[PDB]
Amino acid sequence: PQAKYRHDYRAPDYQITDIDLTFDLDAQKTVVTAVSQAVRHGASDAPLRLNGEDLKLVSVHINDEPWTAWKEEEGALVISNLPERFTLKIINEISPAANTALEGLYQSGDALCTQCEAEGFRHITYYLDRPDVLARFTTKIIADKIKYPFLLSNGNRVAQGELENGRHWVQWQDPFPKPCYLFALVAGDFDVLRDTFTTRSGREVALELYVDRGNLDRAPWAMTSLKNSMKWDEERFGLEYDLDIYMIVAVDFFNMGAMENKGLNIFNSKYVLARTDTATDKDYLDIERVIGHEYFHNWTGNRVTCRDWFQLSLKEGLTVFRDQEFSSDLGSRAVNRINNVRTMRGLQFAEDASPMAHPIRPDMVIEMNNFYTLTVYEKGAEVIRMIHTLLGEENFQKGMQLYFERHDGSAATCDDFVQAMEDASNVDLSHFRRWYSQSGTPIVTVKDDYNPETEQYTLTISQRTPATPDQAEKQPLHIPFAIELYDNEGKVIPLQKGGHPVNSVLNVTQAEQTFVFDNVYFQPVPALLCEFSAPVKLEYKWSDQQLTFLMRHARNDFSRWDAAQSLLATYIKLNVARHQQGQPLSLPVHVADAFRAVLLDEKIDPALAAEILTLPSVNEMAELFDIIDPIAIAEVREALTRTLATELADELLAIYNANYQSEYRVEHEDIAKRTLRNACLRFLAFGETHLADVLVSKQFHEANNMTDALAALSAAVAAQLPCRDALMQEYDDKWHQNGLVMDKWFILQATSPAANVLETVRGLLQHRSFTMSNPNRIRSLIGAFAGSNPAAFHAEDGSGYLFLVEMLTDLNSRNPQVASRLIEPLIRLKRYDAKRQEKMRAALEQLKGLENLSGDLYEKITKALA
Ligand SMILES: NCC[C@H](N)C(=O)O
Ligand code: NA
Ligand code: NA
Ligand SMILES: [Zn+2]
Repeated sequence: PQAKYRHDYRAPDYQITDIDLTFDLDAQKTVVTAVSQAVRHGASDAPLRLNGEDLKLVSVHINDEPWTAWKEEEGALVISNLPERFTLKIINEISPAANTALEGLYQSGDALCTQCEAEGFRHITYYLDRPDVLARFTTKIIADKIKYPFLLSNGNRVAQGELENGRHWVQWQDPFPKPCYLFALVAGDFDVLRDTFTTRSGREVALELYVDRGNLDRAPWAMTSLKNSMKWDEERFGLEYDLDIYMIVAVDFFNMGAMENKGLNIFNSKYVLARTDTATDKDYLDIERVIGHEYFHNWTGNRVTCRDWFQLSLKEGLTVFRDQEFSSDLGSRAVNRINNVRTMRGLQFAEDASPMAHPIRPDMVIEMNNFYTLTVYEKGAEVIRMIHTLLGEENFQKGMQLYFERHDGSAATCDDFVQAMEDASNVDLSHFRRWYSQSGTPIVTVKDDYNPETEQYTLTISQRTPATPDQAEKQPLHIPFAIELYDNEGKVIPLQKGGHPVNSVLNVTQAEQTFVFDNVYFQPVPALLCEFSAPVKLEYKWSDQQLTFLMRHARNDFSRWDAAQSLLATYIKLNVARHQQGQPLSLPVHVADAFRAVLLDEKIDPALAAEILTLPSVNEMAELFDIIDPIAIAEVREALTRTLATELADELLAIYNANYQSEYRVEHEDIAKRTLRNACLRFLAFGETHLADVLVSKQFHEANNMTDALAALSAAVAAQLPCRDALMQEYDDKWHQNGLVMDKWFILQATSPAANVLETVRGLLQHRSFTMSNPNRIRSLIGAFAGSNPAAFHAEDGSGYLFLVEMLTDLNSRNPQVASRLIEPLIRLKRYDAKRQEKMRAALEQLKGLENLSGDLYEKITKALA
């Protein structure tokens, strides 16, 4: 498989301006006719090269003339001797039912649907499958009426007919030119929830949400979230929907979460269907986030698209930032920021220190589906958020307006977006552009000094980014470094220098730089990198007391949580080194007191308390260490949880009882009380056994929603309580026929701390609700074991690696995209001790010798073995 390079981008030799598609649909053999109006921009002797994969060509005509000047090659139809303008007509066959990879046109249960991003359209017909080619589509679909009474494609329904033999057809027309990755087609039988939204200028938009028959009762929340998304985009960005219908289809067999096809989003039903007894608060909030994200793509993705795939972050960073601002405006900003930062420090940082590290705008790519990554998305969004921090809201919105003004209707690059922000705001972003082309996480070291004679505080800040596997050369970045200085009463000390106020967002642009502040009338406690104002690691020598003081006084809730994380980091590292020497947990009394203070503070927002009482996950704990000891980390997390359960037992039970709510509401204050209550329950599960067992079975049996029941069932598994098997068996008996609900149970099984967890997980491959043909089930059972049970996955006898090797041997042929999500834990081998490295290397050598090794796995395995 061959690498492609961003520096090789060239404008295409041919454009397509319009395409008329006819699908004669059938699950075994679908016939596709594609009539394209084309224009040659390059030399008369450059042929038209169309991408195509697994297509059976039936005919080629140019202006209606059967064409003899063509040939098929590896992945392409190359057509010569073309005039300057012509109609290309292609007829080809494909086979949806054989498509197990779920790319192109495939079968989802009884429905047919598509996935074309990034490069799936070439699995449907020969085309210029690249996002700088934009064309007006019209799509005519012909199918069996009893099996496919709904026939959907992008845009408006412009024609319909009946035929003999029980067939019918529908034609669709989408007036906006689109690159073909945004093409969609859905055929099948659905219940439809219909509603309307009226934009602020008075366009009425029909909203339609297609779900499997019998599922209409799980649809209103997605519909509500959609209207909330459309309203928010109007109020915050000034953006209205641009068409008359908005369709969403929920399908069960989907690889990528959800997809922004113009006017016809396709969603994994995991991000549509919610009922209070099947879905948790976190499901509700993810449904809202993903409905928003795909809706926000309508502008940042669809009206302005990507010139080439290396520009994926242009739409993803910007749309993730938009879905974050959305969730944050509607819910708790601090809680959102906190969870986004946990993802950054615990999952994205690890990727940026792995063999797959890449800049948010990659330079080289073998399989473009490997690059739907935490880096492109989440670090991409941190990059957009730093532009926001540097510009302020008003300038940022002006940049947005300029970007759409210059680029509405075409494919753009990241550099174009930066340039629009720079021109509209007058803030210079040429050094800042380096965040697009450099990978790895910067490390920012802060030293400080307080001068009592001059009342001056001096920060000496330095940065460097260690080399990564992909780039030997690294340079300083333009790092926005926000600070606050606190006096002894907890009040903010005004930042100033030489009689002039100073912006508290410092511009750290050099390897090393000093900043001096005047009129600092008391020795300050600093809050550093506030609101995680750049995605960097902070190295600063805090005292425990500086941290507990920030916990008590910092102005922003994010800083309070974050001071608590640095407080815990020190003791997490101490206790991991202790675990390696055979020693028990050691924690000073004053740290346990700081969390007691949080439990009993009556003014603190419960949402904030809940987050401070949620320990760093094993993945965030892993980023504290050069070499990861996954067993020590897991046992330490447990023991820390037992220690605080013991020390704070009375406080925990009291706060748990005070936050009891008899009504269930999907409302931010209620969610917050419920999160705090279940964070308490989790500790209680780890205290005295008998009481634990009682609290937990009791919550499980009395819960009136899946949030409270799952938190119980989950604490029973984690703490291996006596009632565990009985509760687990009840959930199976009640929920087995429901895949989305069972996913939560597979997750608990996969991440259990029980000694025989691998054995159970292997037995679950045979379970009535598991199947290898469904990505959601594969991820819930196998991916959760490999990626979320690191203690068991990295068992010393290497049984975890062998297991993943068997599964990936199946998946490499069945569904390479899912194979490639699942291999990720094995490609981190260099973070582990020599003996685990050697087995992981052996497992990767084994996969490397597979017969038809997919490009997706090939790219990752060779970077890992390098
Ligand atoms: N655009 C690809 C699909 C992905 N889940 C997204 O919404 O960005
Ligand atoms: Na808010
Ligand atoms: Na100092
Ligand atoms: Zn997206």
